[PDB]
Amino acid sequence: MLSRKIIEESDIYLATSTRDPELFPLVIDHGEGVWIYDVDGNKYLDFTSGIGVNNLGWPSHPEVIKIGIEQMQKLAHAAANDFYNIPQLELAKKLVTYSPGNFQKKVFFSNSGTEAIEASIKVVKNTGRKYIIAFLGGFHGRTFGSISLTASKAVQRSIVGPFMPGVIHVPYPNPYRNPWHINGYENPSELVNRVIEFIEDYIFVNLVPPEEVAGIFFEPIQGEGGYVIPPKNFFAELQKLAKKYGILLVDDEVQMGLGRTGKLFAIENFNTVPDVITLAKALGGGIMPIGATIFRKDLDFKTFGGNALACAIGSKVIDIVKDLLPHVNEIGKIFAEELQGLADDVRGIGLAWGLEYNEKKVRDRIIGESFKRGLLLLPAGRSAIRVIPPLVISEEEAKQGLDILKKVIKVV
Amino acid sequence: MLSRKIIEESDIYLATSTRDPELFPLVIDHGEGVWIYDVDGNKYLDFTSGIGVNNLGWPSHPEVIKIGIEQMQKLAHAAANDFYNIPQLELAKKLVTYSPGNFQKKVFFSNSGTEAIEASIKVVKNTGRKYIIAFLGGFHGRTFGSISLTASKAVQRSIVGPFMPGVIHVPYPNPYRNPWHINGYENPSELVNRVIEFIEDYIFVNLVPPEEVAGIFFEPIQGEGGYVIPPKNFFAELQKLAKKYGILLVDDEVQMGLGRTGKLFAIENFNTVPDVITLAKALGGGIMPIGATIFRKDLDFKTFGGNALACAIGSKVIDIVKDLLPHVNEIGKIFAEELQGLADDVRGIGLAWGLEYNEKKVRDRIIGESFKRGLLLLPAGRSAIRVIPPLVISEEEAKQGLDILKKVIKVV
Amino acid sequence: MLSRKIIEESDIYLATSTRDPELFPLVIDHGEGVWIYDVDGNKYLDFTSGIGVNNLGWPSHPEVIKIGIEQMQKLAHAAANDFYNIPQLELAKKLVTYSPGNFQKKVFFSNSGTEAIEASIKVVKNTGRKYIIAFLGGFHGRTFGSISLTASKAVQRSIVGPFMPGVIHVPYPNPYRNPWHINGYENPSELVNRVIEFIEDYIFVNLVPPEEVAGIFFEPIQGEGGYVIPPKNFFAELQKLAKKYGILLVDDEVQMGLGRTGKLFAIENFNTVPDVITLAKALGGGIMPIGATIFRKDLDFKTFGGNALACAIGSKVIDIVKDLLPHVNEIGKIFAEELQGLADDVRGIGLAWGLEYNEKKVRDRIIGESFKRGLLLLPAGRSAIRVIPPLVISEEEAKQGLDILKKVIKVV
Amino acid sequence: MLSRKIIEESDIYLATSTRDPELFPLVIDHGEGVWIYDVDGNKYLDFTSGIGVNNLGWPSHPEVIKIGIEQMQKLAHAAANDFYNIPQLELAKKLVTYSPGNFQKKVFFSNSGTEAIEASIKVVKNTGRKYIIAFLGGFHGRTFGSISLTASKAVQRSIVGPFMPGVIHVPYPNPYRNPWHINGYENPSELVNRVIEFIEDYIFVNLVPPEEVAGIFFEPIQGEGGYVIPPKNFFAELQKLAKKYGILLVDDEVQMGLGRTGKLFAIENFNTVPDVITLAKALGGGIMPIGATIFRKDLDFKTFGGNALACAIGSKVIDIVKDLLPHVNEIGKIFAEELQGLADDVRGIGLAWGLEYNEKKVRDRIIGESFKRGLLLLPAGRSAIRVIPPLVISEEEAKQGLDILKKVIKVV
Ligand SMILES: *Cc1c(COP(=O)(O)O)cnc(C)c1O
Ligand SMILES: *Cc1c(COP(=O)(O)O)cnc(C)c1O
Ligand SMILES: *Cc1c(COP(=O)(O)O)cnc(C)c1O
Ligand SMILES: *Cc1c(COP(=O)(O)O)cnc(C)c1O
Repeated sequence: MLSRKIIEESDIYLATSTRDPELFPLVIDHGEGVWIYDVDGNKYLDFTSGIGVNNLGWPSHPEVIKIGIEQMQKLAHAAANDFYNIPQLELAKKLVTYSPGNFQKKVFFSNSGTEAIEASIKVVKNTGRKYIIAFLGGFHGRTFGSISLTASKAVQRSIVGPFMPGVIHVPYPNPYRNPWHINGYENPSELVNRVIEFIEDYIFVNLVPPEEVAGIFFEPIQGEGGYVIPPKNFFAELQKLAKKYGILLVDDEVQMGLGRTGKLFAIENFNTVPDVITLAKALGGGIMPIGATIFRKDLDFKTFGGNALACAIGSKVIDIVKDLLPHVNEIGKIFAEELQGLADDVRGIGLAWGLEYNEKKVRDRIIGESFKRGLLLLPAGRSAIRVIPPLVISEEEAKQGLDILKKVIKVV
Repeated sequence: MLSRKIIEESDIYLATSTRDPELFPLVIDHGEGVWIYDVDGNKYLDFTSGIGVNNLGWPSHPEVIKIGIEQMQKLAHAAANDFYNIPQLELAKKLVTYSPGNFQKKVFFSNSGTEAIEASIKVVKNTGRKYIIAFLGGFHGRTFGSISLTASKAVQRSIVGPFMPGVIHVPYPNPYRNPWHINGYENPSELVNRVIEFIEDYIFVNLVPPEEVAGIFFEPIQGEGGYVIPPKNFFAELQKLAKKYGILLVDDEVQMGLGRTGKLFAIENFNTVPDVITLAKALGGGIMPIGATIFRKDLDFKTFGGNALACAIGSKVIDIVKDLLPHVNEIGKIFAEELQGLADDVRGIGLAWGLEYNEKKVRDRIIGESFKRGLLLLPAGRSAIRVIPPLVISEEEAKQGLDILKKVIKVV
Repeated sequence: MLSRKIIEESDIYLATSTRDPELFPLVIDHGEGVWIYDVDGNKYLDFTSGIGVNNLGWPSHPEVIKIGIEQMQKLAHAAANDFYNIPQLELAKKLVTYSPGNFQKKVFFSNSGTEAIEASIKVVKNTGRKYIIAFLGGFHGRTFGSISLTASKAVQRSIVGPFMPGVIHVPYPNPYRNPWHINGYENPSELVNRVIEFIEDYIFVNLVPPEEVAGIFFEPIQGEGGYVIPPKNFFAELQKLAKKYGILLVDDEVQMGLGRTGKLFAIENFNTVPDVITLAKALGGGIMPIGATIFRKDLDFKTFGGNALACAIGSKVIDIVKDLLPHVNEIGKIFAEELQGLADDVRGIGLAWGLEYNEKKVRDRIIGESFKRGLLLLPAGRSAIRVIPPLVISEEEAKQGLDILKKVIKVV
Repeated sequence: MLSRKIIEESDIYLATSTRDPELFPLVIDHGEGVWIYDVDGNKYLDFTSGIGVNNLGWPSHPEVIKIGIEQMQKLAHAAANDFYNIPQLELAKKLVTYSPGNFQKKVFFSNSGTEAIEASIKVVKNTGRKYIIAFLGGFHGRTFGSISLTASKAVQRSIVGPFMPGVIHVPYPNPYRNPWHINGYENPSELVNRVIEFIEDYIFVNLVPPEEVAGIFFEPIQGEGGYVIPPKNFFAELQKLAKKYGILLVDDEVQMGLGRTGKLFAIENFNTVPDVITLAKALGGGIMPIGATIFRKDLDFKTFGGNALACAIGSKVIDIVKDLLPHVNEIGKIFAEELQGLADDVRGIGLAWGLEYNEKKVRDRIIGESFKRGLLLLPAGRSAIRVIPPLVISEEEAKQGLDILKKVIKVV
């Protein structure tokens, strides 16, 4: 029972950071593929992917580990961009070239998704405009700038506010639950129109001149919000509104990017080209933190190290993800078929799935009982569960996990 | 001439980020010890230490690389603290135990120095107080919260402001150049008194109730500001003022900590125990980014991964630094002796040295000509140079660098 | 043609301040009762009441003028509250005693409605809470604090923002036009529920902890917004939500108070007792500016003159208004009967009437042609007209104005 | 003893608003010339002028009262500028014509000094610049925008902050007490240089780009700060700095303007032409509140009433003040001669005098004992007394007051 002792001692020295309700503690020793092992030898099937960090497995993909060990002994990661280096150049080229839009783009590297978002804030404000529009339910980070854009759980913004002024939050086109009580699955256009109208006919009329809005920040699919997928043409309509006033569109792909939805960039599913994109988590292959902010060249700006290790890893990650897309979409069909009817709302694309329950207590029990069966799941939104297995998962491993989930749901 | 081509192509894809004046470009291939090698085979002696990131050499210390390669294959770095793990527990124990003060402390891990500072802002505001005092010339990071505390170069805060309200900046006790034109070396007490008076008799009288000031942020020695060392009893006096009103003291050791000044924590040189401390850069051994925010337990608060790789590395870093302190102070005497009279102001402690020139152009030339001789140096403040060789540097390597610097200064 | 010359010369020396579209210029010489006379001898029937300032006629009521001339020669108006004086005491007593709620209250005097609102902001924040909720379409003043709460026309908040942080705007229960496209006249409960739900299930869930919301600011009937009257039980429901979290209710009666709606305080029509109330405009009888902020005694706080002239006038105003209420409601029935079917939406209570047209151009023409007939009207909202004759208007004078309005509407 | 009863009852209904220490209560019935009479028949010689409001006597000047009674019966004061009217045109002409600078200017009317300052904030920000510099010890109003610029007593900014971001406060050139401990009377140039240096070499270097500073706000002589008169060439040097970066100079004359210092505009004593000027208090003749914001025409911008009563009064006030300047400067010599040696620092110009005592308790006693002798005085700064008799005071009345003050100072 090494775990209990480690947990107790750790709780003494570490700052408090738990969910509500809090999940069962896990003292991990190591990982392999889609499996995690605690210090007591217990095995766990991972359906969390570390929320993106481990899209390619644990501790990472074999080819990525190989790259890391080699590069680390040459030039590591100073989280700085001063030192020109081949790895940095190669990853930059891939990120600008494979991202949506065939216009010239540039990339700014950072150490995390929140830093990538902080950089995006600077980019959109470089225009001279002062206001930013974001969405209720959205999550973009915890640093002061990023948390000003975040609006997931009120408690997360407690005590230390107020936050950055000039940020306005509006309803997201959540097809299952929204302020208009519209069924976004049956009437997608109606929901999209109400959301666009709220911005254009109210926010832009009563509160802020649209010409002073620097940009609109959004997740192509809300992660922390509960894996909420908006109507297919929502971003096309949002862009129409934005273009009308010269407002920039910032696509936060920190959690949905790099293969999660079966596309290199989740926004591709919505056939929309954003002005700025943020990446992180999976970009580092599960080995290390690295963030990236891709943006139209015409928006460019005006430490002492070289981030070679992180970039070398990211470069390999991009190649593996691209090679895996067909597999991701194939395995995704299994989740689509097997998850049907397992929740009050079952929504997903690629390997990005969400299960929402009208009963929060039921949601908590499903996660709790699943953990007791050796299946790792994470909550999302108010009463949903995110089902996000590593992109490298096999059909066989997927069914092992789904069988456990189905059995748990049947008894809870 | 592989370098030129890499530089050109990289400038096309990467966001603009250069100094003023901009330093000579460097396309690094790999490093070993205190030496750096570019893609064209050119060798460089490093007197920058990556501003802390590479305190233990390039790409890092052999023992740290060993730890990294091993741990990376077990459980890497998710930049999250959810996953309990032995490495995390061990580093946490070292950071709370070896930091100043024998009272109970806790530690919150992050991915960088700016994130560590963002966390410290939340910690001091958890009290309910709204104002923060920082120092002119100080540098604490670039994210929205941290940059609100930063006041190094005005251009760095251009375009995208205003910033976080409630932050007040006051003069730092810079012994060489200050608003009072006091020679802080001859009259340290006078300078300290003027600085304390400015806060207590003006800021606290005219602008903000001291009882509403959450904390005072400071660097024990200003880094970006030009390696400005304040009078020895400055922090003792600052703490007296703070205790009087229940104001917290936040010691930013991101650049001066972990051995740079011959002490594990630079504040030790000032015999003062802070309430909160931030660490980063060197903590990750030059292999990866990791930040830490240490604070009194009574200030504690109320993702899904395990930062084992970064913590395992940090744990080893702490042991190596502690073992190296005697060496650092010994080599420091060489710099103290050899740097005398080489600038209009020569100031330093341990291996933290600053050379300030009344003539900025002269400062720029010294750095430029040194680069042409194969010696890497970084500017600081308005017209100073920071001389910060890796802590693992030998007497022989130190003299090679000092000989070059002396020769350059003599001809410029 | 003295007018044209005065207008031209005045436009040279005065700062630009015009509506869009701009109304016809008026160079007033004097007034009497409900009639205004320009410098060229042209007579105008006033249906604007100076938006409250002249509720009792022009230049004011005879009894008020008498009081003013007498008091002015004793102790005038220093816009200060330092000097104790009988007039101040008497008005204070009337304001605390006749305002809703039988609990102990206090009053803070100021010089305008925007200053009264600025004072209310301080009052609600004295609690220690940092957030404020206000309504889209609302208007509370133009000074920095008040304009942060205002959200009438975006252009009014242009250029000089961002504004006070921590202010969140939500939809008002406008029965004619709202984000839900609900007909608030046919389904009032549905609209009220959607508005309350937006705050409780979205704002309080995603954005801000309700326990940190200092207060909710609202107009009992939106003035600048277009004389928008919410469902009768809206404030009762709003108060239920507020009480649940200890949030204060601030009732801005600067435009709707003092008899306009047939009640001393417009909120009386909604059977709700607020925590704070702001008054201005009519309070000064049309003779001078004076604002008042009435609030529960338990919220009290912790220059060198005496506002006797303004208070003496206000005291008389209160008595005249109370005596006139029966008359106001009687004349109101005439407007109710005669205005029916004259606009796409006809809404009103007492002598507070609004006429909204789906066609903005039609709205502008009605106001313009009316001015050419000698009837003064003001626009409101996006395409509405406010019809607010002085409370002292006779049935005969009312019909003269209504006949003109009807004829204009019939030809436009 | 009618007073005591009025005070008790008034304290029950009125919001708390007292000084620290609090002055003796005064229940004023009426006034005449420079004399005030309470409800119990007690007579008081006024050396406060209501801090400007009553520069022309109590309740006001006979000629002003005449104008007021007449105009009030024609068109009063709606605190609005919509209604063109002769009085408004005439006052506007006088304010633009007689203010410093022969370039084209415009004027925006408001209801108070704080509103005039709020308007000035909008004017300087209309440029697009976001930062504002103000001075420690300064006072510009209590509304949210104005209080953000104010920095007199910290307690005044307690509880309800933080305030408007982008406002930076720097030391004022106070010749008696400043952060540099410079004797500004013996070494004025030294003090001016230190103040200019603080802004140019520190604020503009470390904190904010000067090109982003909209304006510098200042009082030509700090009022609440203690009637602090800066060196004669301070504003000339301040303007040189401002012109260098296109920064605007805002001169707040709300307390020092309109004859107080022997000049129509106090800045005239410093031979400097500002870009924006604010006026209030005395402008209304002691009869009513009216504010004015005068500014260069090239800075112009892009309710329903006519402020005729207030403007008619202001127009007369301007003529009387201009006629009285010779008298003010003459009587001023008496105060200069008679006040010498009566305090630790005696400073003044025209009829604007300040007496500072190193002993605060002594300062409080002088004011208290003076009140007991029937002489009204107000405190200022930390331990000073402002001596500001009405501009209409006779030599005989001045000596009566000075004799009392001298006797009190001799026994305290
Ligand atoms: C997780 C997440 C972030 C935060 O990324 P970090 O590396 O933890 O700072 C930002 N945006 C989105 C959409 C996320 O899911
Ligand atoms: C470099 C530095 C920071 C920034 O650390 P990052 O890891 O680059 O975010 C913060 N504070 C100080 C004192 C620094 O020197
Ligand atoms: C007009 C108005 C104000 C502004 O009053 P002022 O005296 O012009 O400052 C504030 N609130 C409401 C509801 C108003 O109608
Ligand atoms: C008194 C004063 C103000 C405030 O004027 P109000 O009419 O009370 O708002 C502003 N500035 C200065 C310099 C003052 O002395």
